[PDB]
Amino acid sequence: QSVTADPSPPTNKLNKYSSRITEPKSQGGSQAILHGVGLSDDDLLKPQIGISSVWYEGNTCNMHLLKLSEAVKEGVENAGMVGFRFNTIGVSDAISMGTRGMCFSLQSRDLIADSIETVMSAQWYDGNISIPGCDKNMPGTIMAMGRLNRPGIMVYGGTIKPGHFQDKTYDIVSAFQSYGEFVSGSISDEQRKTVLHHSCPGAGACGGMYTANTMASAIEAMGMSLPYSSSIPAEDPLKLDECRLAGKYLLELLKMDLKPRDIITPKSLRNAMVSVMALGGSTNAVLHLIAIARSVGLELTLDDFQKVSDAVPFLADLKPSGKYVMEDIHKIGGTPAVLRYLLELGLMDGDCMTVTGQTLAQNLENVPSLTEGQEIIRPLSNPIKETGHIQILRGDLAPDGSVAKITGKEGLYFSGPALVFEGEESMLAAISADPMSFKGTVVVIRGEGPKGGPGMPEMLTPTSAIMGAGLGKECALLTDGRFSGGSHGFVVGHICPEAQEGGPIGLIKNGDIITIDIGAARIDTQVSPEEMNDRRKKWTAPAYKVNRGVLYKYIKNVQSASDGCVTDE
Ligand code: FES
Ligand SMILES: [Mg+2]
Repeated sequence: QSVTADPSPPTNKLNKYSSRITEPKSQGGSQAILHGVGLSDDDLLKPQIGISSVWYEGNTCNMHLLKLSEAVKEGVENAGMVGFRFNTIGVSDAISMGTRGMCFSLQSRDLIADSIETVMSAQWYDGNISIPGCDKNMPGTIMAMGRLNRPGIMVYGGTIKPGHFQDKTYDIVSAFQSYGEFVSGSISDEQRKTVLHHSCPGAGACGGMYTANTMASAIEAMGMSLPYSSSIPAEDPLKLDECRLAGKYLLELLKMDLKPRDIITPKSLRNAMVSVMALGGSTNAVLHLIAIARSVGLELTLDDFQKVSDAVPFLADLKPSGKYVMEDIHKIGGTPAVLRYLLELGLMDGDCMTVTGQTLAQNLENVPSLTEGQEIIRPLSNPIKETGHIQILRGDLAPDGSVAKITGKEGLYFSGPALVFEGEESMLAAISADPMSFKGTVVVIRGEGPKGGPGMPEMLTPTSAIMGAGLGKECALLTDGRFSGGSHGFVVGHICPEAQEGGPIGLIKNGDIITIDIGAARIDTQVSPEEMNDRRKKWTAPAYKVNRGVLYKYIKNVQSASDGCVTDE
């Protein structure tokens, strides 16, 4: 598609956009403001870099990003350019998890994209350096870069370090699990409170291979971050050094005029996907990479993810699936060492251009390989799973697609009577009151999609409640929303069409025999197509849960999960 969104420049000029306001006499107003903010006449000749951080104080993932932003600005000035900082909003999935505040999470990606697009366009900045630090922030910044197509680099804020106390390790997942362990009797209240005080020891994104590190790693593999960006910890002095170098790299991108639509291509999108499959990355990457692909006028379907999943084995022994965390990847050569191995295996396209001004292959020629003896990244001949974790399922109940994380440890089939709930809350009340009624069932939590939720909330409490009741492998879990963790069993999200839109998931009744088949890739119902059609004629959409504000705008704008929940088409 031909993307028309933002202003064109008015060709070896480095100030292609800012010249619109710095050069003409008829933009004297603009120049007056710029003198006011501290620019000399000589400064007006230089390129202007929009430096977009997602700093805020109330989240560990984001509290350090103002300091990083200052270091990016200093490096832009050291590279002979003007650096102009601005800052957008973000939200904390870790804070808002288990609450209605989670309805505002996914849409913050799209709000972030709109924010950066807005400032870059209005202020006529020539290039962008973005400093996201948390889940949704990362793709939001890349989407903005794709829309604008101005030279850009994403500096990942970096991963949090695991907490340590009295020779035990903790992360955010320890803190989530602590409640269930207390209720079951596995730990005391004092041990519970100890976990909370030592789970998050400083700044940076959640530590394992959840969405932040998945997306950071993916975006490095896509060529839109500098080498090591995804693997250097937040509090590591090298992160600050990377910040101070971004300016030098971006200067070179302006000389080359190497733009996001030159770097983000079908092949580099594939490279990103390869990294998700190899590292055991989150199912959320499906939504985010589709959104990134659309931002540059390219197509990316659920089927494309299945093909890359089938082609690429799961190799990384990393949480949540495995043992180690993102800090351990840093110790054995970082993300470049991982990607170097995948390139040597023939799994990636080396000729894709990157933000270094060189190709992926060129970047990876000159990096140390995975440390001899390391046990984190398995060899090709002994993978953790022969294909990727990410599985696309269709069938009667998800005719437009759905996404699941499949380890290989759960078997190929599950069949059981449907147990249907109209939101998360009613599911949690039922399993609390009568846990044994869930045994052998296919649990359906519906009305939690993009429009129905609203906001397509991510839900953790259902899987942990199932685990806490001892029913992990003894029931399946289906939703039009999203789930956070694995149940050691069949857990499917992103079911399309969502129940709010009258998809078959909205027509399921209690007792319907639902059969999940992984080999066939189908979520089927024993109810006849005719009886499902009769139910469809009786069905009417429930009223929207909001009538005003940002979530009502989301309801009006958002596309399906199968289309990456894009809001601007
Ligand atoms: S709440 Fe920020 S990456 Fe988890
Ligand atoms: Mg999340």
